[PDB]
Amino acid sequence: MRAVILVGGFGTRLRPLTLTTPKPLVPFCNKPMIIHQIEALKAVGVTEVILAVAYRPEAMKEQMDEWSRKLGVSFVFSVEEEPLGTAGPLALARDILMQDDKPFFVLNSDVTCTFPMQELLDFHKAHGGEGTIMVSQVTQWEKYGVVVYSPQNYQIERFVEKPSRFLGDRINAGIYIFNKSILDRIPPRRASIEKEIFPAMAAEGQLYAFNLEGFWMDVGQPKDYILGMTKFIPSLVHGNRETEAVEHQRGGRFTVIGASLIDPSAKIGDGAVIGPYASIGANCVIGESCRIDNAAILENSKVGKGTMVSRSIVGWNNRIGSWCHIKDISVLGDDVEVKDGVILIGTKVLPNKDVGEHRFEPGIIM
Amino acid sequence: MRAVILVGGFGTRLRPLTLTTPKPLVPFCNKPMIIHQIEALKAVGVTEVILAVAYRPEAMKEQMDEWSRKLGVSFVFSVEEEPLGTAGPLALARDILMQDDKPFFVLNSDVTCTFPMQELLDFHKAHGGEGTIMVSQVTQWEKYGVVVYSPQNYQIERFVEKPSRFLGDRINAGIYIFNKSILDRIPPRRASIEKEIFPAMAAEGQLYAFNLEGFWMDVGQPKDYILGMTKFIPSLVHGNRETEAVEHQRGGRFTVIGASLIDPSAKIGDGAVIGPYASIGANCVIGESCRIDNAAILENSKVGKGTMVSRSIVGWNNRIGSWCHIKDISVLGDDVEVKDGVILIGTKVLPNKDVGEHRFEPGIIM
Ligand SMILES: Nc1nc2c(ncn2[C@@H]2O[C@H](COP(=O)(O)OP(=O)(O)OP(=O)(O)O)[C@@H](O)[C@H]2O)c(=O)[nH]1
Ligand SMILES: Nc1nc2c(ncn2[C@@H]2O[C@H](COP(=O)(O)OP(=O)(O)OP(=O)(O)O)[C@@H](O)[C@H]2O)c(=O)[nH]1
Ligand SMILES: [Mg+2]
Ligand SMILES: [Mg+2]
Repeated sequence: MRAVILVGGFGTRLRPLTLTTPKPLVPFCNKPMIIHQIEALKAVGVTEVILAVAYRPEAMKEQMDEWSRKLGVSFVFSVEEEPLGTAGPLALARDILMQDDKPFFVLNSDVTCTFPMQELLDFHKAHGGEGTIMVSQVTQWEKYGVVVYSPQNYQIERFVEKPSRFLGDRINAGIYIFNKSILDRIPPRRASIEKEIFPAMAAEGQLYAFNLEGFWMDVGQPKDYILGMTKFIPSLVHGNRETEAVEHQRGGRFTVIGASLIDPSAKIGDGAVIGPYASIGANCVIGESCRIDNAAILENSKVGKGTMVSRSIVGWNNRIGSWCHIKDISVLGDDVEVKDGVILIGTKVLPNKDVGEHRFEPGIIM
Repeated sequence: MRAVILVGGFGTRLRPLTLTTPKPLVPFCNKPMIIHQIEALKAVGVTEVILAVAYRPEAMKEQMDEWSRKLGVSFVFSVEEEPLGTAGPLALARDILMQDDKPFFVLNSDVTCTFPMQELLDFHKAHGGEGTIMVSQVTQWEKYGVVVYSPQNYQIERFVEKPSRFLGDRINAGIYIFNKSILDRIPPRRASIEKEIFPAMAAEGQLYAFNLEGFWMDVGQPKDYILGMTKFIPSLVHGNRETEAVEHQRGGRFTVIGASLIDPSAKIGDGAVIGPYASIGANCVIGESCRIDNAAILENSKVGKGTMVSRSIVGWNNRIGSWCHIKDISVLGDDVEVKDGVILIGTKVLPNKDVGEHRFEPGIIM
């Protein structure tokens, strides 16, 4: 059995970070998102993964996906295309899917969860998609705006965008399983599985919902990125090698106030405070008395002594000043450098910039 | 004789347009900037041009520079590198320059002028650089911040940044001519010609200034892009095939208020008003009653009927609404689509966005 991961898309909401690498390859915790999904699929037993590459065709996806050497998994990489929407890549890859009898998985590269994939053995009871429209309970379904009306029969009546009445709380979770006959329904053109194929499947009564018991988060926005990190790190602390601690003696003496993820190659200064649900990338350097409250530090980033970055993301090769505060939901680009004493309250800095001025209001640094 | 054009750099000031293509390849009027410079160099008699390619090593610069088939000129493309500053590429290309007796040109991909290149035959009077630090008279030298003190002996005393006293009005013009011995001075590392090599040359007394009689503009910024286009189009109106008109009967019946540049393949509405110093790209479609006041329309961009874009730049594959107003200095990305009735007053929109809200103040749309 094989899977198909939608690895295209421009990453508009995660723009300051996706101007350098595609959205699937943006490191979540200490690994790319697609790597988490591929690890889950391999744990299931899927050996073949089909990547629908539109953004950065060969510059980034093919080169950086050397993980095929690891993980004992192989990627087809034969869905190179122009932008064909969410559903078009399946129409393009109908040939490589071979239209075999065995169903196939479909995933978005932006969803994080416990990945309960027992929907393979389960939900085979006469479904066009074996519980394909997997749904998660969110109390904020107004702003999410994609509500799935799943009854006890699991037959999807309709899809409602921003419904006024309390039709339901379940929302789409971005994980699907399809019988290959769906390849006949999808036309060879730009289309959206969410707004074209799925309403038709719901009308025909071949669309079935799957309830998600565990946590779920679509980490495709910086705020959702931070909150998904908070939800996810506690699950992964015992999974990996990264008292109230996860990595408490990596460099000198520093304090951890809960779950975190510090790479073995990262250097942490003396008296630093790596706070709860914080990620430190490889080869990263952290100053003496830094405070990484809820921040993600990516790759070869350097943070000076006394800096406090909280609920914020910093790019791959930053050089943060000494006594800075990067607060709120602030995202830094690939090679941003911040001078000492600069305060960034939820400001997004584009790659290859130098910041030397305080910004106390949310905004964008060109 | 051979030239070296510094085609690297991240294009930070032209960021909304340089997130898709490198700064040299950003179309100025109806051609890339580097193409204007290469045409001037070919008019000189220069056959070899060496491009210092750092940004987009092979994705854009090598593929898009198919102009080598045209123009009767050849480019070396042997300076692929990591970011080495403004002076380092010369050290890297020392080997391909062969250290021959003949001098060589140096140019930036951000400058537009009449290109007086008679500085080859002139200024040979015992100069390390034959009038290498070419200077132009600008009354706004304070904000430009690079003032060159050129006396009647043309020996550069010093370089002053934001001078309080009126030392001089001449500023750097970005065109240089060096004897190959300078390759010994430049170290094989990241350096800047403007802030490392040039002060040393001025102190040594081997730096000579060349005055620029004609117009000049560093068009690396959208405001400077628009103003330099205004300065430049009157020079090029008679040069190319694009009463008080330049292209007055291309599509239907429309009015031209002055100099402009309308590509032969562009269809220009019916009753539209293509204003003074306006550029319309190839395959572009213009609505019935548009007002292209001082705007540049790039490539396959479509503009609806009644839209008024003034002193603004639209991207390559835009789809502008019908009754919009894109005023002030506004820059649109590669694939921005604007809904009908939207007003953008000097707002920079990143590529692959959809604009549906009025923005009456300068800002950035992520
Ligand atoms: N292959 C491919 N996948 C896509 C495309 N557009 C979206 N996707 C997938 O859809 C999921 C989420 O969409 P993204 O493109 O990441 O998010 P976005 O950039 O805000 O754009 P949309 O969600 O499409 O409005 C991700 O799995 C994407 O990989 C596309 O044009 N081609
Ligand atoms: N090869 C190369 N050329 C550069 C580099 N940086 C600047 N240049 C050249 O210097 C000129 C103007 O600089 P740009 O980089 O375009 O402008 P910018 O992006 O605002 O950055 P700076 O002017 O360098 O501060 C252009 O000719 C560039 O090609 C570089 O790192 N490598
Ligand atoms: Mg998403
Ligand atoms: Mg410039």
